Amino acid sequence: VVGGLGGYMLGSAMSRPMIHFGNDWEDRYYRENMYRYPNQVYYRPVDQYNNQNTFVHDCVNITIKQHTVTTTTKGENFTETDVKMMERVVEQMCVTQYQKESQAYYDGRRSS
Repeated sequence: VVGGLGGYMLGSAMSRPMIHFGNDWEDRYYRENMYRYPNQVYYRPVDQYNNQNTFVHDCVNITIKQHTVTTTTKGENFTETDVKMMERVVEQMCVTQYQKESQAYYDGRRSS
């Protein structure tokens, strides 16, 4: 019984990028502890938004919202440090989910 998810789907599966955070430790931290974070993101149909940005943001928000709900309360806890890395990983994954969904929904589909 989610409260905040108007039928947001979950993507099929992806891989774990490296995220070049720019701190020497945000990298070393991340590469060690990456096994915690989802290898997936939640989204709505790209076709519903007119623009990538608003949509991919909504994908950051919703993915993390689904975790701070489902994954959390009585499971995991994303500390404030994780929270910042989640936003990094998930945005940089929502742009990938989109490089399928958008272009797949454009190449022989939309026309702008």
